[PDB]
Amino acid sequence: QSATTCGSTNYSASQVRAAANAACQYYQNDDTAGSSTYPHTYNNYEGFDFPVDGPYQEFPIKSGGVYTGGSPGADRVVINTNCEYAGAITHTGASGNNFVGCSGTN
Repeated sequence: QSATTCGSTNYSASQVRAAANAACQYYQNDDTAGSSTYPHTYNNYEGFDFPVDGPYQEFPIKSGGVYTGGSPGADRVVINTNCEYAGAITHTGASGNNFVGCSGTN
């Protein structure tokens, strides 16, 4: 969580940290802030994984602040099941449904 640029959509170390500290407070055991599915365990599949442990979960970001639910939501920050930032991925530079890594994430 140190200034991630998701292709074109820039996110301050403040924004990554805000969304993650939020995702953290919500996914642990305090509130069910709207959401159809997010946050929820980023279970199985290849393509992407983070050098940590998990089980990690998704939290889709926005270029304004923490969780709004505007749609689309290509840009998504992903955390660990405590309070640690896993990485930041986005559909920005991807093939529609696919994903790519933001600045720092690889």
